[PDB]
Amino acid sequence: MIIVTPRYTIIEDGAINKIEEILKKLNLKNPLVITGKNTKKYCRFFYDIVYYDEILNNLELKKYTAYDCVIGIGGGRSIDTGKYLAYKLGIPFISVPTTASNDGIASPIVSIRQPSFMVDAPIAIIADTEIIKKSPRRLLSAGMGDIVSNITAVLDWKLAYKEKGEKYSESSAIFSKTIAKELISYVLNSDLSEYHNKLVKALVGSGIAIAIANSSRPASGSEHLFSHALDKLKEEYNLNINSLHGEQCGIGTIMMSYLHEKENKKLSGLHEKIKMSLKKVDAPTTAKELGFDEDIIIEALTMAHKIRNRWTILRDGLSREEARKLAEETGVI
Amino acid sequence: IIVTPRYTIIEDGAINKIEEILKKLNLKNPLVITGKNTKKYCRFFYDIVYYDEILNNLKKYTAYDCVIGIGGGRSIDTGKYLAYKLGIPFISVPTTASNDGIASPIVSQPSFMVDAPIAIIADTEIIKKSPRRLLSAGMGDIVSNITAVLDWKLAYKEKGEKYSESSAIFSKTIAKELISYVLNSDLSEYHNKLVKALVGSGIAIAIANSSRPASGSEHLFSHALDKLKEEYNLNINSLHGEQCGIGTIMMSYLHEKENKKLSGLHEKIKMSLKKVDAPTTAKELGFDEDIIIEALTMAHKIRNRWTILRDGLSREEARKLAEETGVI
Ligand SMILES: [Mg+2]
Ligand SMILES: [Mg+2]
Ligand SMILES: [Zn+2]
Ligand SMILES: [Zn+2]
Repeated sequence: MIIVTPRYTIIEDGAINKIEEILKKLNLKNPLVITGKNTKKYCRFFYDIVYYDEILNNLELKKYTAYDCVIGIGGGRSIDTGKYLAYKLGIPFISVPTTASNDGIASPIVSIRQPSFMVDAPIAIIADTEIIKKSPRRLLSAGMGDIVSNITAVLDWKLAYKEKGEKYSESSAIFSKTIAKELISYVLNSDLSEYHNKLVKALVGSGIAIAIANSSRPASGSEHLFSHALDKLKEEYNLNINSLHGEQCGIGTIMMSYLHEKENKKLSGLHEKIKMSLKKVDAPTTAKELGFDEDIIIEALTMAHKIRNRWTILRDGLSREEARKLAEETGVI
Repeated sequence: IIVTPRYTIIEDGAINKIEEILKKLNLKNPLVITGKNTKKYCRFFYDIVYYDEILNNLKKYTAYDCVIGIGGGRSIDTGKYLAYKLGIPFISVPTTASNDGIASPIVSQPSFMVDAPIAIIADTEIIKKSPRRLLSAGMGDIVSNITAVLDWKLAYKEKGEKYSESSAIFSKTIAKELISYVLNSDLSEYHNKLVKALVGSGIAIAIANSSRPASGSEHLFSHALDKLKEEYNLNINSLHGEQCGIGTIMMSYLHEKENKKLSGLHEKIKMSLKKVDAPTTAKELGFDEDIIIEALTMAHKIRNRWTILRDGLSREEARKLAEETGVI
């Protein structure tokens, strides 16, 4: 085991004011800040600020030598780009999310050049829930899709263990699955007044599970494959759909869950529960809401397995009619 | 705010990676706290101080940027304490695996919470060679997560204490896997799995910001025993894990009574302790039966922490439990 986790995690109103404090604790003196256009107001303690596009337009090294860490502030592009650059410079990364739409906040995954790959987990995570609470509702709702997908990811991971002898950690699996279960239970039973707070905790916890298992397995399975497949097709058919990753994964979760349910009667009804919790926080549950033609969903399901060399309930592949059947049995079309 | 380790290593040869890790953390001048037996592993230029020099008696330490604790539990705990005092990071390098102080943010009475070690470097080649007794006693520290978790739930339910189901389950599952391993294998990898378990259990504490997932009524029972050793001036050399394992057998029984769902649990725990040659009875432990009984009776008062013991155990109830469970 060689495991990298965060050193400091903060999740509270006002958190953004503690960046200084944390840098001091970590004995970090000169951070490079990676951020975006409309987050410059949260950056007013620092001096070296770079926008993520500068980096993304040339992903290649000896002009950053003076910096001892990187601080990513803002949305997902900001955090992912900052994480990437820290990895490249071999220095620690500090995650300061202003949104909470996915688990890149705390995870050691970089999703700049899909496929994703594994780097070090951020050394600190500073999640100001006063700021995150005011992020676009749509991004918060999409966070739900990212969390519920731990369920199918864990089911796929067990399946891969059983059927293919893949490395599996029961205690990471259960942690990741339970994080999502608690979040689902909260959205189904509360007034949702603390959702943002609990979403962030879930996203973060889910990040830790990944670090702890040294794999994205506890957080990503066939539902994510389905999502990547959708993305390919948006590009390949030049669609203009503004669809978010977590929205897509949530819907992938509904469906993949149903495939598991067929094989494992003990899980029957799980997909309806996931469906419910997504509805309850305003997250899409069908292609129409998501914005797609039915044929794209079907095609995406049929080509999900090929996306990555990762065993899942999809197995050797779905047929176009198994696909349709699933999508319609499932309410997605 | 949650403080966890940054780097955790569990492998054969791990001790050789101390420099590699210090460099990754940009630390340059560690003070090493250790014991006489463990100098053999202190193959480096760093200043070395023995834990008793500290325990018998601030500005001699200003030039150090971290503390590295190498050895047994006194070493790790004394090193953790001093790091906290100097406001510098602590690196845990255990040579034995008798308890979860290896990776926890706990200093130990009453124990208190500091930062979790910034790194944990557990060399399983070294740990494999530790005295059998100490490894067996690790089992007692792990199985006690089961009752700790049960007490936590209970306190949540009955007293609306702050509870994290995902932390609870993580801790409980760690112990379940370790129990399952010792009941079903040849134990050839026990030391390896015990260490992973002790470390995981440490992370659970850091993550919940509480010892709850790792420590409950069974630890109360242990602390009570300890008080009585001191208070009666007994010369018993009984280890913390050994005491907690026995506490776990008994406390699990209390939970079983109330929850038929848990039927058989205490015998499972007893079995797993037997399987690694850990004590399950007072006589193996070293004690008179009255000490056990008195310790049960006064366990709840030890700290303000609701458990299955609730308001307290009566002397008859205590005896009855201790004998129903084979401990006396
Ligand atoms: Mg996920
Ligand atoms: Mg324990
Ligand atoms: Zn995702
Ligand atoms: Zn303990």
